[PDB]
Amino acid sequence: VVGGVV
Ligand SMILES: O=C(O)C(F)(F)C(F)(F)F
Ligand SMILES: O=C(O)C(F)(F)C(F)(F)F
Repeated sequence: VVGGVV
């Protein structure tokens, strides 16, 4: 699982 936020 992976996530990213800008
Ligand atoms: O996404 C993975 O690698 C996984 F192991 F299935 C999790 F359980 F972390 F979701
Ligand atoms: O990106 C990588 O090299 C990895 F090892 F999968 C981490 F777990 F750090 F995400």
